[PDB]
Amino acid sequence: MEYKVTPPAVLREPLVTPNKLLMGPGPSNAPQRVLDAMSRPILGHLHPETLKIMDDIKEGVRYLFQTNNIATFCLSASGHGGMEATLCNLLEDGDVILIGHTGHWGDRSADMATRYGADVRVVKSKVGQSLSLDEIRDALLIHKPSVLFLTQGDSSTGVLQGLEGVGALCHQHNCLLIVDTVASLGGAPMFMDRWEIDAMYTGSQKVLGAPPGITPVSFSHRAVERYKRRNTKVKVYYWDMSLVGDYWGCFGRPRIYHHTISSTLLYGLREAIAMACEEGLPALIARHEDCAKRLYRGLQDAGFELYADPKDRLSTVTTIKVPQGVDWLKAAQYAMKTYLVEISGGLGPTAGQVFRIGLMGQNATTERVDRVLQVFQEAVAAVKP
Amino acid sequence: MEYKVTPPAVLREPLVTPNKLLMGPGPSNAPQRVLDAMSRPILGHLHPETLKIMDDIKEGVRYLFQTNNIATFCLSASGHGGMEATLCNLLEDGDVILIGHTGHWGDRSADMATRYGADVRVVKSKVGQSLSLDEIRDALLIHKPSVLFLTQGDSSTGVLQGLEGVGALCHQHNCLLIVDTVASLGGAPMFMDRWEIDAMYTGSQKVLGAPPGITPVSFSHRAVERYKRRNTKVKVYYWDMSLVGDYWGCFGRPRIYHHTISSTLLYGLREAIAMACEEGLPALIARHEDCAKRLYRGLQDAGFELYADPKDRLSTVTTIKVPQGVDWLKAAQYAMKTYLVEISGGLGPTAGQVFRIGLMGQNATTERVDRVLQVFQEAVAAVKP
Repeated sequence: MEYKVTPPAVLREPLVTPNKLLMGPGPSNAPQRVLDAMSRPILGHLHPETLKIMDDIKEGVRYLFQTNNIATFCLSASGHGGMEATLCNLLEDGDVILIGHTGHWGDRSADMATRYGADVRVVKSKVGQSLSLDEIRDALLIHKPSVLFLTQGDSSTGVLQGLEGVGALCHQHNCLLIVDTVASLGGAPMFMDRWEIDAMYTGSQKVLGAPPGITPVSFSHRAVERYKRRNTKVKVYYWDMSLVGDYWGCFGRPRIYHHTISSTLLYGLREAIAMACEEGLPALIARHEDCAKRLYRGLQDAGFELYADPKDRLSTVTTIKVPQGVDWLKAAQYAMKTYLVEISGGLGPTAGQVFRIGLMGQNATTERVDRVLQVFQEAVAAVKP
Repeated sequence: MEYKVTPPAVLREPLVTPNKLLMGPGPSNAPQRVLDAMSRPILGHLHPETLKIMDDIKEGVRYLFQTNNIATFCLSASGHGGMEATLCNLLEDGDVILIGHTGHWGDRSADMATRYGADVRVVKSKVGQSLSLDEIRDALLIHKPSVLFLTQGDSSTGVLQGLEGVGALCHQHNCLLIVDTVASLGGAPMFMDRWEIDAMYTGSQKVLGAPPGITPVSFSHRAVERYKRRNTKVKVYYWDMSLVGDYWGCFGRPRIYHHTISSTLLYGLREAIAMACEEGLPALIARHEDCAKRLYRGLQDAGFELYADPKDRLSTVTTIKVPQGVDWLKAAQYAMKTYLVEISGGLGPTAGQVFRIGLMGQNATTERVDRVLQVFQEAVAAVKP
């Protein structure tokens, strides 16, 4: 009995996980409480204690999103999974969707929507700006879409998209509104119900500081109605809102087996959400906004130029122009090798054009703002001609 | 400024996670080494230390699968994600796929394949049995599929499907072979390359005893070639083999951003795989087989009747007929309340018909076999006249 592949020598070595200050746009440093929780024993996916944790997570997501939507749950996937599921459930072949493009996330959503068979339309913001209400209105009228997709915090450009009045306008025109809040939730105001948003998701690893890989999502009654009027089943069983909603106790029905939830990620997310709810939205968002203001003053005093329009900045991800002659990758490497602090480059349209400093969760403190200002300045100075 | 939803009282309570003996068909009890690892700090998804862990995981899955396939990686999803991704990448609209049905997993794969737009054909085994090579050959001849899907260990029926010669037969007929090994890997012989299997996945939470939520997958050259000849984009970016493969360093291209991998699940999976590789496949699979033999002797001496044909038993999941007059749910509840031990009922076609006892990873020991025998016998005796 012969085995051509042998046990890997590499696995005989210890697992190495250096403890870094993650000042990029995510993931952010996990609270010790969330790391401790993830050593708890595994539970069965349909055990009452598991369902209890899921139930408590639902209440916490409803708080953070400011929604009473019964269709509120989490997806067993990273943040892209929120984008996937929201598009997969709410689009059928040939449906017209309008993507409000304020950065990379417009490109990614357009990609997924085309993969799902939709007729994709795009309205693009001015450079470093959000879309105005007029620009959104004009595009809605022209395209007559059934779905509008916006990214509240575009982490590629560091742009915060305003949302007041947008859902109301969508609803005047038989259109659903889907909003990505992965980078923005906790760092900017969000009122899902008040702003008439129909589908929304966030990430676990950004402001929350939970492990990556589980993503809160919510659907309005209008979005559930759209699902009910589908003529064919959604393309992916794994994302089907009715079936995961049932697993999460959302609708009339018995809890049945859909898939095995990761109790580990449930534990970390539950603790992260508990911490956020205890701080409370007003304090949480003020903290991120206030840290961002401190970061701007420090950057601008040092002669750096910010990428986003001043009226349009997202507190949690700050895009800063790469100065004349500096090799951004070399600057990042200097910071990592000398201090174990992460400073990031750009994404999508800003690739190679910017640095991105994230101020999220455990890292949105005056101490950590001052630390990243210090090391960023040193790293840039180290590599500059 | 007005918060209609208030911070949930429930999240002010302690997180509660009882330590149970999970002797159902999964998840299995995590090694302490894997639980400990999941308290490690979060890393960036593209940091060298993260890519190193991913590289080491790849070597370990190549070992456990017995493959040298370059297209070997993990999906950021539970076991169903392996099924989703293998179908999503290898099927285009109208492709004929044959499902070899040996239990529930035949129904679930037929479902996903129809959602993805395939022309789905099914051949069903005899009750409690695997498919014979003749039955497979006859079905291939009738349907002339471009893909055949089999489940090596069907955890609903406790049936091990024989695979010798089927990939070779498929290839004689211009057909790819996809095999689910979520329940069987580590508990039954598997040689992916030797058996000419084109796509295969396993679960993290079964024999391996890692947390649920990340799934090892591999694709042969023939499968990669099928992918390259597609004339349509795969429907889900999140599962796209080329993009996930690039993130995992498979195809000689630059690593780029696809999605944020879960550090935490990597750590747990890495340690679980390291432990399995240390033991080695010969001893690992013999341990599961020997524990199952012990369980069968204990069950049969006690007068219980096994569901699966003696020639077709899967070591890791043992289906036992529910005796006349026993309420299986009540027996399960009795065992949980009295001993914090999990015993499960059926799944899909065996729902309400069987108990299922899992012998997986940390729980495939003589001590735990003896414990589950004691508790099962007591629980059944408790609810029976």
